[PDB]
Amino acid sequence: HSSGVSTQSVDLSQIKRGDEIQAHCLTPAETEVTECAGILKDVLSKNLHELQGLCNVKNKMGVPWVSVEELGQEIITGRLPFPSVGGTPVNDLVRVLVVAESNTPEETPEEEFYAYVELQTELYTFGLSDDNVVFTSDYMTVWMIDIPKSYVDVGMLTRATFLEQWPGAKVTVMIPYSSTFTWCGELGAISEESAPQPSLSARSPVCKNSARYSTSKFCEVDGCTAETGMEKMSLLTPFGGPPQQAKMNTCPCYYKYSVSPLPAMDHLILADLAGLDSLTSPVYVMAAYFDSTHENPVRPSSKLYHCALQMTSHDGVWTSTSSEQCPIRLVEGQSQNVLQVRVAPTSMPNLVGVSLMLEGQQYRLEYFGDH
Amino acid sequence: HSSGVSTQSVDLSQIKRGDEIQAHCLTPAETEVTECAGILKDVLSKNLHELQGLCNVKNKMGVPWVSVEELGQEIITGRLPFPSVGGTPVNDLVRVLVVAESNTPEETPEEEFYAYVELQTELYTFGLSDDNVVFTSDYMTVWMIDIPKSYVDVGMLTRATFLEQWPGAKVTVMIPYSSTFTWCGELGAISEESAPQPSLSARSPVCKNSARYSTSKFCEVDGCTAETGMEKMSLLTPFGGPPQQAKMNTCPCYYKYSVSPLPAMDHLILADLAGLDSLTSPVYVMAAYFDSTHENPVRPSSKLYHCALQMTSHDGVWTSTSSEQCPIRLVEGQSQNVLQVRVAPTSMPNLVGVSLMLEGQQYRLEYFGDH
Repeated sequence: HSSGVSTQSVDLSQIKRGDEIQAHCLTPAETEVTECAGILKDVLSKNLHELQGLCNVKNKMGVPWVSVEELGQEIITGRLPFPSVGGTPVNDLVRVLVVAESNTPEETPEEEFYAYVELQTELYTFGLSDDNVVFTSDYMTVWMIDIPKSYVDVGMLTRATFLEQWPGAKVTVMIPYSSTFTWCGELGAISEESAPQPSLSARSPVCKNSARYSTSKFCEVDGCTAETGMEKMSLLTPFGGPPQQAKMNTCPCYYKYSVSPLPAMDHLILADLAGLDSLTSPVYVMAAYFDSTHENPVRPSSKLYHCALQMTSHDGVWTSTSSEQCPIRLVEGQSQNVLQVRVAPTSMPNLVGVSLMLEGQQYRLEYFGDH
Repeated sequence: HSSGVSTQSVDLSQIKRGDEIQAHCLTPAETEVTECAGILKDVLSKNLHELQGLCNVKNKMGVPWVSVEELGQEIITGRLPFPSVGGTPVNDLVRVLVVAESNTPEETPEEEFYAYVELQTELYTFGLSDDNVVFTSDYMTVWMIDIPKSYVDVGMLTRATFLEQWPGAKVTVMIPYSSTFTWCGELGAISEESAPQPSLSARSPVCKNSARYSTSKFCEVDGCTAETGMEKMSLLTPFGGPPQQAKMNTCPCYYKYSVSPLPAMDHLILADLAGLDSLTSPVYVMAAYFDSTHENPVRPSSKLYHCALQMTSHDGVWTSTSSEQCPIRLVEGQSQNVLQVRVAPTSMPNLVGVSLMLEGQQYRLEYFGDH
């Protein structure tokens, strides 16, 4: 309804000029709205909802209208459950596409569809203005902007200002984390008398107190020994949550921190998903990691990478996309009903986190921080 | 002693090859230790502690040895009270010099002086390896590395691993904030039994709950009126602190955030310091601010600027260096015993923070973040 998590396969072959949209509208290329605005003018004049096909994952919340009668404003604000850490504070940008739309009122309104969207971070507020517009129609406005990746993360508020509580109003922030993966955070306006309807999305700091894992000193008690197979799983899925159950493994925290020698293994299970037999849309798993390959020790590069693997159900059998740079693998567990996230113990030191995205649920596992 | 804050004037004239040091060891340039090591090999062999002369401010804490018997290590860690916000993802790099050292014993020890220093930030840990060495002696190693300024801020942990609890062991991180200001954070190892001894360095969120300064509705109850001079001072210096009392003004927060109009003022006082008569070293005040010259809407690059002013006393006459772009100004109060930090109302919107550093006291004032 007015909240949830949905997934889908994205084939730019079908999407009209999809390759171009992804390259000039969802990638920091031309610093002018011109190129992208050209591609959308043509494409969106044919299919107004074309962009939705570029969202591998859609995560939405129902947010109540907030009437600021004093200023005649109707506002919808919400903190998106960003799926993975944005990135290190380096000079690397993400091109975000913002879309504001609504249904066309039965009775022709007096007010024009004016909308202003802003993304604020403690230190700076990024405003989507006319100079950011790349497409505009009666009830849909699309803005484009480049923001340092580190800012697109928990801590960024999205505020949409309108002059009317337009029916079916929604604001979507299209966030590409990779060349082949775009995550769409959506704020769906709901009655101002309703309570917020957040999606089932969670953020879990797996290695809380990254000092306890500094040594093999506690392995035994935390159940992280060659005997336990280094598997101390805990349930992610809440109680009244969908049937599919996800679980995270704490032991990988040792292979990332532990200075003391540790048991060697072919692979580690970062997390697993059960219920694959009932899913109908692809499952997405995205990692955030640093690239081992050392470079200039004097001027170290600290760019955070993101790669998203996609497990799909073809004719009933679940198959995953594979990558060489991507430190994680998606393989089924004992049966088909179970999916596992794997990684070579040798990658943990450089792994920042993995995020699980599937119908009705999103889990952001972090192997850093203490909260 | 084991902790404290000290200040001093810096003249690259009195420092043997200071200009070359600053231009090659404290400025991102050649990405190879070669050029800097050459200078230090010559200069430091003559005066092992020459670098200390480049520190305009030195802030040190006493930190307890922490035994890692398991690995046969002796470690000291500490969260340096970085004086100001380091930068945004859009800032460039800063070339940092890290110094590890100890007293030279009269009796030759079994093992050689060994130290491994790393700077871990929230996500990435920068390790100072042999490839970062620019100078080495029996009991002192100096490393150099370029790091985006954004990382250099509270939340950067300094860890130094030794193999013995060497007497007089200390680690120093030299941080250039401008071409004429360098701040040195020091960790002095103390008894394994002792509690850490941080210096009197605070970080104060002047505008806690920045939204409350959104309009002028409450200016009057809040005690911020043109009639009262827009002054609402709160003591920064703690009860058992040095005689020189420092205070911060909250009223400037309105001028930074208020959407409502505010009374025109010739200037605003951000902070003041009493007791200049008893001071024996210069007083430094550094501002962090944004350039008030708009730019590309499609890619709003928010680059942070730093400018440090110096107030000194020459034969009973306190004079201050004046600066251009520097939005702040240092002037005396009613008496020469008081120093005030002034700013034009117009600059508040772009003012991120101002840091007061003097003998025994350092106050980092932040005009953003309710924390």
